[PDB]
Amino acid sequence: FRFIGSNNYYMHYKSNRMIDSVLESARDMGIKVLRIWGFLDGESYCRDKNTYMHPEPGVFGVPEGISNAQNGFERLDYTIAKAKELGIKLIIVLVNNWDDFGGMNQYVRWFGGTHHDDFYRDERIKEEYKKYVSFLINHVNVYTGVPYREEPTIMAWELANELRCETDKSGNTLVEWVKEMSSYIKSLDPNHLVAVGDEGFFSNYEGFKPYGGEAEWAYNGWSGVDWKKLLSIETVDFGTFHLYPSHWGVSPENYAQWGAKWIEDHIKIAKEIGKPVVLEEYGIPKSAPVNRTAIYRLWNDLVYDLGGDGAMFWMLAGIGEGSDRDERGYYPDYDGFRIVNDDSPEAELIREYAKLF
Repeated sequence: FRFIGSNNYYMHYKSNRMIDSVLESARDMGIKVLRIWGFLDGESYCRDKNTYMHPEPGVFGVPEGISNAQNGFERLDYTIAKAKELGIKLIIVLVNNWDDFGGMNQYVRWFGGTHHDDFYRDERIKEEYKKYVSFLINHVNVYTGVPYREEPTIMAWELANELRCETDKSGNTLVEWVKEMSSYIKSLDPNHLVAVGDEGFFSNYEGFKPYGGEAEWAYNGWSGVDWKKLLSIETVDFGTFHLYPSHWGVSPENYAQWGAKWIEDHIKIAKEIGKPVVLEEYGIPKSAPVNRTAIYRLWNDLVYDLGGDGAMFWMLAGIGEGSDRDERGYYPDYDGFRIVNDDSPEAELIREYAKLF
């Protein structure tokens, strides 16, 4: 099973019309897998979307006494039930490295810590994360009757979006946390694949250096991620990596070739370990002084020809509503990476590649 996929982060709090638009767009484009957020941590983040999943420790869903709110598990249930109908598989990510939708820092605030990376080390935090993941994995979808643990529309659980641990550049803190949490998830759910959800950084591997000497920090262990060690964990089934040369310090004239080397290096390493590998986010800013579609073509050709298992662009959006609606009625392109099901050369390329994978 090899695929073209995409990402969408608003499938757990937007309306039925907007969720149906994304999933129908995915089906129309041939996109087989969508990677979505399965978290909304913190009372202020929940209140901002009027949608609740984990507003305080041990509170899963809407707090007693709050009326007129959405329950993010109900919205995720709708998304799963619609994906099931439309034939789209989902990867569901269980916490954010970043502060959007609360993330690890929200857990650290609840438990009175003093650094983001306390999320990996404080046993009271680790316990709360497991309590949340167990609630979610066991949740019975109100539209299907099937608990997420048994739902084949979910392709994989992912531990943490773009996890980093800059305070331990040995990589050991993350190896230990990933071992613990991936084994924990396998103990709850022996049916589903588990992956980390990290960006794929290396930690000074002999013979692996960046194209052009740019973004050496992604190759030299600065973020505390040792991708090869994470992929060798028994309870991790496939490798994940992300690709954003414009964020990482690469020059525009080197975006294509830096990304090409990055893909080649990840596929070579995962093939030696013997596990599948997915490029599960990639993006070039719409305004880059290079041909974005031609870079995307290059990168998708490399994944396809080298035997990578999937390539998923960040990100797919559909129709918008209310304050998230642009000049064409779509959810806006806030970050410069949005693709929609239109006549753009990027949309045309994705449709073309979805026919090949």
